[PDB]
Amino acid sequence: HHHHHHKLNLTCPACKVLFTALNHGLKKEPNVARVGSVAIKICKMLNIAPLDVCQSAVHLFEDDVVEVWTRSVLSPSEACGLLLGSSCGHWDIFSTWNISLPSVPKPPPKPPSPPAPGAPVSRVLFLTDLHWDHEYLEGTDPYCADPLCCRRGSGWPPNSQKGAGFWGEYSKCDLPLRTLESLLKGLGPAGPFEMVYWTGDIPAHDVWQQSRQDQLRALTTITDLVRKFLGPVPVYPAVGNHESTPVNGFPPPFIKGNQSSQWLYEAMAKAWEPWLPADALHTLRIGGFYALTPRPGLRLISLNMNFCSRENFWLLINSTDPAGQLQWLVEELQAAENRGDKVHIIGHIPPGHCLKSWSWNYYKIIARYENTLAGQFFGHTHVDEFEIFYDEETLSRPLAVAFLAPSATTFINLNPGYRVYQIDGNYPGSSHVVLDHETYILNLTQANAAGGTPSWKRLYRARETYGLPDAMPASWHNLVYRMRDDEQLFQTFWFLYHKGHPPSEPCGTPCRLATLCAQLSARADSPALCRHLM
Ligand SMILES: *[C@@H]1O[C@H](CO[C@@H]2O[C@@H](C)[C@@H](O)[C@@H](O)[C@@H]2O)[C@@H](O[C@@H]2O[C@H](CO)[C@@H](O[C@@H]3O[C@H](CO[C@H]4O[C@H](CO)[C@@H](O)[C@H](O)[C@@H]4O)[C@@H](O)[C@H](O[C@H]4O[C@H](CO)[C@@H](O)[C@H](O)[C@@H]4O)[C@@H]3O)[C@H](O)[C@H]2NC(C)=O)[C@H](O)[C@H]1NC(C)=O
Ligand SMILES: *[C@@H]1O[C@H](CO[C@@H]2O[C@@H](C)[C@@H](O)[C@@H](O)[C@@H]2O)[C@@H](O[C@@H]2O[C@H](CO)[C@@H](O[C@@H]3O[C@H](CO)[C@@H](O)[C@H](O)[C@@H]3O)[C@H](O)[C@H]2NC(C)=O)[C@H](O)[C@H]1NC(C)=O
Ligand SMILES: *[C@@H]1O[C@H](CO[C@@H]2O[C@@H](C)[C@@H](O)[C@@H](O)[C@@H]2O)[C@@H](O[C@@H]2O[C@H](CO)[C@@H](O)[C@H](O)[C@H]2NC(C)=O)[C@H](O)[C@H]1NC(C)=O
Ligand SMILES: *[C@@H]1O[C@H](CO[C@@H]2O[C@@H](C)[C@@H](O)[C@@H](O)[C@@H]2O)[C@@H](O[C@@H]2O[C@H](CO)[C@@H](O)[C@H](O)[C@H]2NC(C)=O)[C@H](O)[C@H]1NC(C)=O
Ligand SMILES: *[C@@H]1O[C@H](CO)[C@@H](O[C@@H]2O[C@H](CO)[C@@H](O)[C@H](O)[C@H]2NC(C)=O)[C@H](O)[C@H]1NC(C)=O
Ligand SMILES: [Zn+2]
Ligand SMILES: [Zn+2]
Ligand SMILES: [Zn+2]
Repeated sequence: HHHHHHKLNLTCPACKVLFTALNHGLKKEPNVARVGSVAIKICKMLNIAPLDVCQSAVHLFEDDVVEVWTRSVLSPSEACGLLLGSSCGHWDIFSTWNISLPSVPKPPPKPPSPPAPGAPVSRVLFLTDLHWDHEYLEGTDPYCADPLCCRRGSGWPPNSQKGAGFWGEYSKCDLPLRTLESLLKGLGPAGPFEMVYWTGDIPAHDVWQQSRQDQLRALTTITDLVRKFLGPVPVYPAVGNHESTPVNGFPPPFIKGNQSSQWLYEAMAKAWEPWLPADALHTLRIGGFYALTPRPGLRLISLNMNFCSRENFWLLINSTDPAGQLQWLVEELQAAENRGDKVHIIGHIPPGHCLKSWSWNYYKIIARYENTLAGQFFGHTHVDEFEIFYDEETLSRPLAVAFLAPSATTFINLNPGYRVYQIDGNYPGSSHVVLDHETYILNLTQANAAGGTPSWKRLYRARETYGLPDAMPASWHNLVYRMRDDEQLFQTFWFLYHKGHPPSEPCGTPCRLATLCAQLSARADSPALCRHLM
């Protein structure tokens, strides 16, 4: 219904035909091998790390990345839409998207009330980033050329240098199974616990040679070891980013067949059946997230933060609220608000590391349900730190805080560690909020020492060391700016940051202001949050 006397519509289908031809030529197996076998020769041409890795890294990524480009950019409706305009398609890739909040008016912000005298306190264990390395070996080179050392294939160290420790090593290494058994055995004094939050990243960083059997092997092995030492204590876990292979590869639910992540989510639903109820397992299989009620007046929500990860290449195809998760979260929160319940959110990748649009909608959801939210717990960063949320309009009022627990693994150059949270206990009228938290470590210098002992000691208690009236958002907000001025205090945070094993290089003024900026930045791509630091 368009009027012309010079236009040739020969260019619109010529585009569609031509890209449609590419895809058919890329799927051909004899062509895929051509794109792999050349890659080995290219890693020498681009001055890349050991080529032996390249012969493996590019192999696993190829089939999945290609499919994503054919389904995203080289999709006829997508590419031709970029060149010729709305006439021959639409360019949807990484388009901005929003979420709709319910029509329910937002209640006035009510600060939680301090716990009454004689109010019980519950202890919550927090395991994150275990990263079991089946191929960990003692005495092997910790400074190999591969991305991951201390394992079979990294060879032995030269000049009679000191090999890898028996319990781990300060380097780009992961943990042997024994060191995780030691962690779970020494939970006597740190307990008792009412429940455990377990935010994934079970398999090691040997991403280049991870079959699906090795990923399910790590799943059931550790899930069996954890259930063994926690007994009747329920463990509520979340999906990490090393759980699938290839790493970070989590195709949303709309993708079907062998290439979907059904192989993973359905194996989880079997390993985690003793912990999760029926309705929770349903959504677990589909998209790897779920919600449940661990105790009266509290709602637990486990998000699959892979559907926000830059590293998840499958999100090109459609990066709008993958799996409908944010829409589902809003429904869960809003329902809780009506019930008068509070909510705990657990995930792997902190919201500050997500895609800009995803993170901005999460940030606005938190603010809307500030009164309903009682805790946010995440991991991934392998480090002890936090992220403060502010009001969407002015970015001046702290209204929620997310705790990024440090990792059980040594990757990279850290002490093993775990984290126990003290929360307002199980009783009607409880705020369910975090009251304080404790961090335990395994000083490797001691354990690996001759005749050493594997003793898990408490590194510190949160309020005690930082002198905090409470674990509310306003107290961490104050702490950050306190460290902006007090150098000794920051060096304490810096020391605990790395679980008590700081780097050799001192952290100067530009390194400090950057690290504090991270604590205020729960919204990705938002420099205004650090206007007061620099
Ligand atoms: C890219 O993905 C976007 C994300 O949506 C997901 O992506 C696709 C691939 C599917 O996997 C889909 O299941 C995912 O949710 C996508 O934008 C989103 O599109 C969906 C629909 O495709 C919108 O979801 C909701 O649709 C329902 C329809 O009724 C449901 O009920 C029936 C009967 O029980 C069931 O059989 C189904 O579950 C049906 O889905 C709407 O009812 C719902 O309304 C919401 O909003 C109103 C506001 O008036 C609220 O009051 C309600 O409580 C609901 O919360 C949704 O419309 C979804 O809204 C939409 N996203 C946004 C942000 O709007 C996009 O289309 C994809 N793009 C491309 C090019 O493929
Ligand atoms: C320029 O040409 C393209 C290509 O379409 C084809 O090319 C012409 C030379 C003629 O031979 C056409 O008969 C022929 O379709 C046009 O794109 C095409 O648009 C139509 C509708 O806009 C698409 O058809 C739809 O198909 C669905 C599913 O069957 C139906 O439900 C719809 O009712 C509708 O029929 C067609 O798929 C699409 N072609 C491709 C390859 O995607 C384009 O519209 C044309 N330019 C103008 C200005 O008309
Ligand atoms: C996504 O949201 C942005 C901004 O948030 C919305 O708009 C604010 C102005 C305010 O009304 C908030 O409560 C909303 O949640 C949208 O910004 C719109 O931008 C258009 C043009 O881009 C502009 O003309 C309007 O001022 C804004 N609002 C409306 C209703 O159009 C943005 O359009 C939304 N969509 C996307 C894809 O980003
Ligand atoms: C389902 O897929 C797996 C994986 O193989 C394919 O190629 C991988 C490199 C991956 O990137 C995806 O493109 C594909 O799914 C198949 O298992 C592989 O093949 C055998 C299994 O017996 C084994 O030697 C390989 O190591 C497996 N690879 C991995 C990464 O686990 C499996 O056979 C496929 N299922 C069906 C029915 O074909
Ligand atoms: C971890 O253990 C090592 C070894 O026992 C401790 O290192 C000692 O620390 C102080 C100096 O800071 C002195 O006792 C010695 O000079 C250090 N010895 C060595 C070999 O480094 C270390 O302090 C412990 N750290 C923690 C957090 O437990
Ligand atoms: Zn005319
Ligand atoms: Zn990790
Ligand atoms: Zn991670």
